[PDB]
Amino acid sequence: SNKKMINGGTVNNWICINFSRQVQDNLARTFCQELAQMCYVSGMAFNPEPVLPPVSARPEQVEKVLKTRYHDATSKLSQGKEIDLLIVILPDNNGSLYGDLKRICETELGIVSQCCLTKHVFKMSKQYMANVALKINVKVGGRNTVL
Repeated sequence: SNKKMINGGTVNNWICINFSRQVQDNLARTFCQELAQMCYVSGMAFNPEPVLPPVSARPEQVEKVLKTRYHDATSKLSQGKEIDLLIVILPDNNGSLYGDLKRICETELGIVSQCCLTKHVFKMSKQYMANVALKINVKVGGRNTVL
């Protein structure tokens, strides 16, 4: 058997930031739509729409774009609600960006993040999406089976 969800978590509010120059806005949107669908049919509560549309940004601006987008999205929520997930599209070879982004999200914004490399975003394979959904589920407090 493959791993599956036991308890699906909840992602009611999420956003996407893209850092790859090969990824146009509608590809980021489509990728996130398909990932959201996979998360839902696997057993999560997962909003099919993000709080804000995807934004594309330069890696060098990572701190500022994360903080600005976090603030803008959070401000759009009903009072007291918080962002559950940031989906980040990253260049395949991104140097210090991955580590910088995880530090900022974990220790400054306090938001769960799921990174997805450009090469996988183009393909949107079922198996890839299923694995990412499993990872998101654990990060937001869900529980998966073990092999």
